[PDB]
Amino acid sequence: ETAAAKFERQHMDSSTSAASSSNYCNQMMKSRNLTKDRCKPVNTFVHESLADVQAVCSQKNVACKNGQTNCYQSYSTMSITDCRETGSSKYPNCAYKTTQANKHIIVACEGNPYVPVHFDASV
Ligand SMILES: *CC(=O)NCCNc1cccc2c(S(=O)(=O)O)cccc12
Ligand SMILES: [Cl-]
Ligand SMILES: [Cl-]
Ligand SMILES: [Cl-]
Repeated sequence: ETAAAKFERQHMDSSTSAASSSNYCNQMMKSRNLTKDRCKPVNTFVHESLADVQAVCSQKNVACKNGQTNCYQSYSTMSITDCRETGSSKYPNCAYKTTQANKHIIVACEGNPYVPVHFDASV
């Protein structure tokens, strides 16, 4: 999988404007194949058009939590859903807590074309 495609598969959900129910994370973590060989412990889905997320690579340049300087913060807030494993959860019965919010996203960009390859954080 290319870096751009992996980002898309793990973080884009443009078909809904916001986390539906408390079971959104259980459904999405499984359908995007993030529960396949293990339970991905934390994952954030973004509910905006791909174009709008790709446009962040030309917005505010900031440092990544890792120290690199190819991170960018979205000027505006975006609809996101944080998916986190609950203290109970254990493979292969992955269980997730769903938290819907509107925050600025931070992503790492790379390549040509220059697009998002990593979800750094939200604020
Ligand atoms: C959620 C997501 O953004 N997936 C892409 C795969 N994970 C990933 C890609 C690139 C970097 C990276 C880092 S790093 O610290 O910059 O090296 C850490 C965890 C996951 C990724
Ligand atoms: Cl690609
Ligand atoms: Cl897949
Ligand atoms: Cl994430």
